[PDB]
Amino acid sequence: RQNLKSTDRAVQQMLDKAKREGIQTVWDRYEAMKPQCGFGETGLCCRHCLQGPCRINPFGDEPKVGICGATAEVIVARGLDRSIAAGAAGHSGHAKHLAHTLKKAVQGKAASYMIKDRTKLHSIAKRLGIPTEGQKDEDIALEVAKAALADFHEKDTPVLWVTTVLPPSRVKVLSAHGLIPAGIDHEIAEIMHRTSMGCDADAQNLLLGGLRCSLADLAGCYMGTDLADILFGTPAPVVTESNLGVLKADAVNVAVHGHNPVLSDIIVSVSKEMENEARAAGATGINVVGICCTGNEVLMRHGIPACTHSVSQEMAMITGALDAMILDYQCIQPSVATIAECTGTTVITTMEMSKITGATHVNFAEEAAVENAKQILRLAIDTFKRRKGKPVEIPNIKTKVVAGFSTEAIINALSKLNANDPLKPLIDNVVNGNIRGVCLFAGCNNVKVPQDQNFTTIARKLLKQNVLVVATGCGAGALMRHGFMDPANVDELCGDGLKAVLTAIGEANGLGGPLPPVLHMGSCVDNSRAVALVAALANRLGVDLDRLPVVASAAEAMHEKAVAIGTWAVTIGLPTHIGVLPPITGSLPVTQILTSSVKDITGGYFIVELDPETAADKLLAAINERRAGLGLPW
Amino acid sequence: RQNLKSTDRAVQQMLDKAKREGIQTVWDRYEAMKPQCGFGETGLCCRHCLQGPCRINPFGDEPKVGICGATAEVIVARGLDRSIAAGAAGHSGHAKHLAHTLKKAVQGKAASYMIKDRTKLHSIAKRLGIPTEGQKDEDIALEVAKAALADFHEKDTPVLWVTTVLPPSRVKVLSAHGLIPAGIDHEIAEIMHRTSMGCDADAQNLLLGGLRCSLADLAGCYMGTDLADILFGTPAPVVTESNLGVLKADAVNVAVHGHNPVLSDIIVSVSKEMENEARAAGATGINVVGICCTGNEVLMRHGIPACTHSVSQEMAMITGALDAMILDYQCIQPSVATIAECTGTTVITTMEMSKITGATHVNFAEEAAVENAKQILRLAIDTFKRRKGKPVEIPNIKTKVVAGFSTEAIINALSKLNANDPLKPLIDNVVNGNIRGVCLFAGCNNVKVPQDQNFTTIARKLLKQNVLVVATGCGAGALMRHGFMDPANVDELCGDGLKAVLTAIGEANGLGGPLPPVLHMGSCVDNSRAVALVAALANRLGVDLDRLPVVASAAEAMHEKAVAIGTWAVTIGLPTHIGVLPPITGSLPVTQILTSSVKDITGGYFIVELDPETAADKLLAAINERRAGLGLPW
Ligand code: SF4
Ligand code: SF4
Ligand code: FES
Ligand code: FES
Ligand SMILES: [Fe+3]
Ligand SMILES: [Fe+3]
Repeated sequence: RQNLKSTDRAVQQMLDKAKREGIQTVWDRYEAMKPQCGFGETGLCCRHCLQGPCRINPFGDEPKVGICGATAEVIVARGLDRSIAAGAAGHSGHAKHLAHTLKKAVQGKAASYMIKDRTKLHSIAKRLGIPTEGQKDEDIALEVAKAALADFHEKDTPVLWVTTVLPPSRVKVLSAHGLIPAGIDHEIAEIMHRTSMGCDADAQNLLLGGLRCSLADLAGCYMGTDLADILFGTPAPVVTESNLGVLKADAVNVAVHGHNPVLSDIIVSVSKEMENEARAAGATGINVVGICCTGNEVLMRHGIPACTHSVSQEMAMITGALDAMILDYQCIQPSVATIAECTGTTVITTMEMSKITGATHVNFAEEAAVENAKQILRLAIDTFKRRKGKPVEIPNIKTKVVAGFSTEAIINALSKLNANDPLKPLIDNVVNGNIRGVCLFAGCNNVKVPQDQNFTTIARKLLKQNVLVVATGCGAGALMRHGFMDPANVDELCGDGLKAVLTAIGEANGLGGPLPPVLHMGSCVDNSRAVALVAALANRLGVDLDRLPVVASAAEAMHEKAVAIGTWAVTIGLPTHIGVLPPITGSLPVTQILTSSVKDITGGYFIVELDPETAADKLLAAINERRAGLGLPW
Repeated sequence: RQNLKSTDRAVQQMLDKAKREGIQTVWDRYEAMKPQCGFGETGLCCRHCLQGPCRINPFGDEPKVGICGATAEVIVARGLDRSIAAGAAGHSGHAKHLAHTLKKAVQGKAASYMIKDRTKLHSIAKRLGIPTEGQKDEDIALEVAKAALADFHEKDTPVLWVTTVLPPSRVKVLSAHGLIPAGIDHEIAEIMHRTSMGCDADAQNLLLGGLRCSLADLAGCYMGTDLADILFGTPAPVVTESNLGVLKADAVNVAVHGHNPVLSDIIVSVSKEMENEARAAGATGINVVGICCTGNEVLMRHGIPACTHSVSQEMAMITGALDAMILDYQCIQPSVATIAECTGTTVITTMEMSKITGATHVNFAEEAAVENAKQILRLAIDTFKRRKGKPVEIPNIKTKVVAGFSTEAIINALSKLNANDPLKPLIDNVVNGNIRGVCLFAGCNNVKVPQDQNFTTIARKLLKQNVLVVATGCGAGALMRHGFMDPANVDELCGDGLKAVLTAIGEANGLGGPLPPVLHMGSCVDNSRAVALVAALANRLGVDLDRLPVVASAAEAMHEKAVAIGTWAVTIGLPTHIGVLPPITGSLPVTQILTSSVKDITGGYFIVELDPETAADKLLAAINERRAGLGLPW
C-alpha cells in the first residue's frame, strides 16, 4: 500500500518500481529503524560530554537526571537550542556564500554574475542606510555585500537583517527581552558554548538564547533572499508544471537539487546554449528540472518545472531517465549516491563543504561558472547517450503551477486594485470577511507522515474557510504537486469569499481568471518574503505582528532549518503549527514555555498537533482569536 | 569502596559524608545511568533531523544505515565534528569575552582592569605585525583587541592566532590540506551547516573540516592565554597548596569556579580589602580557593590554593565549610545548585549566558567589577555567619604545589643555564638521554575512570623513564593533588636523568633543590602555552613539530573542549592519547583515519587506550619512535 507512504501518485508508481527492482528507499530505511528510540523522540538524551550518553526515563524510576546533574528541562532545552543553531548555520551559510558571490561580481572577478535587479539593490541599500545618490551601482553593491558580511559578527550595530526588516515596535519588544542578535555566527557559537557541558542550566535562559539565535536564522533567510534577488532577479508570476511527468525520455534530464542556486541559475542559461550539442548526441535538448529549493529558486525566477521535493527525491532517479543530479547543499538524501549506480544517474557535488562518497565532485568557482556548467552538462549528455535504447518509466503525471509570488509581485498584483495603497484591498477583504486570515505553509516532508497528507488536509480546510494561503519550500512543493497552484482549481478548493478576492485580483491583472488557490512565495530562505509582507501589513495598520490574523504551519517538518524557522515565526509574533513532534515532550516545563508562556514574551507560540484535521481547527481558532482581538467578526 | 570512585583520600572522606547524609553525587548519578546506551557510546546515533532518532547496530542486522541514507561513517564523523565545534565555541567564547574586557579597559570604560603585562602586550603586537614604536600602550592594546575580534570572522587574512603561532613549515603543511581556519566563529558555523541533514556525507571531507575547526579552537585557546596574561600578568613560579584541606573552618571560604577569571581575579584582590569586614562577622578573613580552571588561573598568577577539580567538585560543598561558590562558565556540574541547599553554600552565577536554576545571579559587568565583588563577598560573609556553631568536616589533607610555569617562566628558568640560548640546555638533555621526551597531560576527570588513576599511573611510568611532564587543567589538578608538583617528591618519582636536569635547573634558579616533578602550565586555554614551547623548540631545531619527541595525553577526557584540544594536538603533529572512548568505535573507517591515516596528513594521530599501563607503554613507544627518527638513542 504505497498510499501509506505518499499521497503523490507519481511517487507511488516509482515506489512500486523501486520495490520490484530491489532498490531500498527512505521509506524502507524508516521501516528498518522502527521502533525508534523513545529517549531521542522525547528529547531525554544527552551526548554533550564523554560521561554520556545520558538519558532520563520519561516516566517511572531512575535515571531521573543526567550524570552532571542536568535536569530534563536543561537537556531538552540544550538539544533544541543546538538544532536552532544548526538551522541558522545552514540558512546563513547560504546567505554568506551569496554575499561573497555579489562581491566577486562587482569587483570584476566573475563576469557570469551581475546586478540583475538594480531596483532591489537600491531599495536594500536604502533600507540599510547606505547612500545611493551619486554612487556607482557596483559601489552600492559592494557596500551591501560588506554590510551582509558584517552582520555575521559583533560590531557597533546589531544584526541589521533583523532590525531593519521588522517594524520598530516589534524590534522594541524583542530588544526589551534581550532577543536581538549581535551577530549571526556570534549567536551560533554562543549557543554551542552555552549548551556545552557545565554551562547554561536554566531552561528559560537557554530558550531565550534559542529565540535570539532563531532571529539570526531569520536574518540569514532574509539576507539570502535579498542577495539572490539582486543577483538573479526578483520573481514575478510565472507558469510552469510540477511532478515527475516533467521529465522527458527523449531529452537530457538534469535535476538541480539543494538550496543555493549560485551555479544552478547558470546551468539554466548554459543548458540552452548546449541544445545543439545535446541534439548531436541524439537528445531533443537539455531539460533542466528542479528538486527541493534549488528547484524552487529556478522555478520562481525562470519557470523551470519542479520534478519533486524532499522525502520523494529518490523517486526521480527510479524513473531511469534522470541523466544528472547536480547538488549544492542541504536536504539531499546521501542515498542518492548509491541509488545512482542502480539507475544510471550521474550525481555531481559542487560545494567544497558538501561532498558525498561515491559522487563525482566538480570544484565550482564563480570565476569559472560557465566552464563548470559545460563540464557538468557534458557528463549529463554522455549519461544520456549511455541510456540509448533503455526503456524508462516516467509517470505521466504532472500539474500546472502558477508561481513567482514574491512580496513585490503580490504588492504589484494588489496595486491593480488600488494603485497608491496596494495593501488596502487585502486589508479591506480581511475586514469584510472575504479573507479570514493568512496561513504560511513552510518546511519539509517527513517520512513519518504520509507524504503531503498534512499540507493538503490542512490547506483544504483553511481554503474553504476563506484563508489566504501562501507557501514556501516543500510546503509549496506539496501543494503544487496536488493542484493547489492551478487557478483552474479555485472553484473546487476555495470558499466563496476567497474565490471572489482571487478573482478580483486576477481580473485586474488581465488574467480573465483568478490567482491560484495558493501563492508560492519561493524557497526556504524566502520565508523571509512572508515576513516582508506581514511586516508591511503591520506597518500599514500601525499594529504589531502579534495582533495580525496570520499563522504559520510547518506541517511535515524535518530539518533543523525548519525548527529554526518555526522558532523565529514564534519570536516575531505568530501562532506556529508544527505537525511532527520536536524532541520536547520529555519536559513539560519546556513544552509549556514553547506552547504557552512564550505568548507573554513575543506574542507568538507553537501549536504542536500531529492530527491534521485537528491542526486545521487549532489554526482557524488562532486566526479567529486574532480577528476578535481586532474587533472583527469571525 | 570509595577507592573505586576516587583515588583522592579527601574525596573519599567526603563521599562517605555525602552517603551518610543522603546527598546524591556525580558517582551516584552515574550508577543510576548504567547500563548506558551502546548506540551513543559507539557514536552510532543521529538526531540531526526530526525523522530521527536514527541508530545503527554496531554488529548484526538492520538498522544498518540512517533514514536519509547516512552511513555509520557519516554519522560518527558528523557527531565528532559538532563536538569539536562546541569545544571551539567555549574556548573562543572565553577569549572573545577577554578581548572585550581589554578593549573596555583601555577605552577608559572599566578602571578595575588595566594592562598589567606591558612586555606581553608589546610581544603579541610584534607577533601580529602591529606597530608599537611611537604608539601609546592603550592604542597598541586597542589594536590587539581589534585583531583578536577580527579573527572570529572572515577577512583578508586567515586566523592570525593560528598562522602567527606555529612555525611556517607547519602552517604550510596545514594550508596544503586546506586546514587553516578562515575565522573562528565562521568555522564553528560551517561545521554546524555541513553536519546538518543532507549536507556533507563523506567521512574524509567531514574530518578535514573537523581538523580545521580544531585549529579554530587552538586559536581561541592561544588568544585567551594571551589576553589574560596582558590583563592579569604572565605567570611565574609560585608556591601554594591543593586539596580540600586548604579550606579553613574559621574563615569565609569562597570558591572561584569555571574558566574565565575576569571577575574572579578581581575577587582575589577585593577579598583582601574586606578582611576587617570579615573579622567583624567573626571570621579570620576571606579564604579564596580555586575549583577547576578559574582556580588554575588564580593559582598560576597569585598562588591561590586549589580546593578541587572537575569530577569531585561537589565534595567541596559537602565539607559544610564552603560559604560561597562563585561561578562563571564551563565544567560546572549543575547539581551544585541543589546540593547548596543541603550544605549551606551560596552558589552565585555571574555570566549572562550561564545561569543555573536555583542559584542566585549577579549581573557582573566590568564597569562595576569592584562593586559586584563586594556584593558577592558580602553574601559569602552572611553565609559564614549562618554557620556559626555548626561543625564542619574538612579533611585535613593537602599537598604542596609549586606552579606558575608559563612558557616565559620555563624559558627564564632554562636561561639560568644558558643565558643567550635558553632552549639549548633542554635540547642537550634530550640528546644525551637525560630527558627522554615531553608529555603534556591535559583535560578533565571523567566519572567512568576512578578519579586521577589514569593521570597518576601514566605519569609515574613516564617520569621513571625520564620524560619531562607538563600539565594543564584537571590533568594538572590530578597531579598536584597527588604530590607531583612538590619538589620533595623528585627522588621518589623521577628517573635519574630527569632528576639530574630538574636539579640542575633548580639549583641555577637559586632553589637549593629541584624543579617539581611536573610543571604546571596552567588552565585549559593555557594548553596554548605548551604549543608556544613546542613551536619554539621546533623553530630552534629547524624541524616541524611532527619530528619532535613530544606527546599529549587527555587521560580522563570528558568535555567537548577536551575533544577539541585533542583534535588540534593531532593536527599540529603530536601523538595524542585519549584515555576514555570518544564516540568513534562504531565506524572502523573513521577510527582508522583518526588513529592511523591522519599521520599522513598532519604527522599526529590519536592513541585510544583505556588501560593506563598500556597507554604509558604506547606513549613511550611514540616518544621513542620520534627519538629514532631524529637519529637519537632511546
Ligand atoms: S553534559 Fe551532563 S547530561 Fe550531558 S552527557 Fe555529559 S554528563 Fe550527561
Ligand atoms: S539526519 Fe539522517 S541519520 Fe540523522 S536523524 Fe535525520 S534521517 Fe536520521
Ligand atoms: S538513548 Fe536513544 S537517542 Fe540517546
Ligand atoms: S539511541 Fe541512545 S544515544 Fe541515541
Ligand atoms: Fe528547502
Ligand atoms: Fe578546564
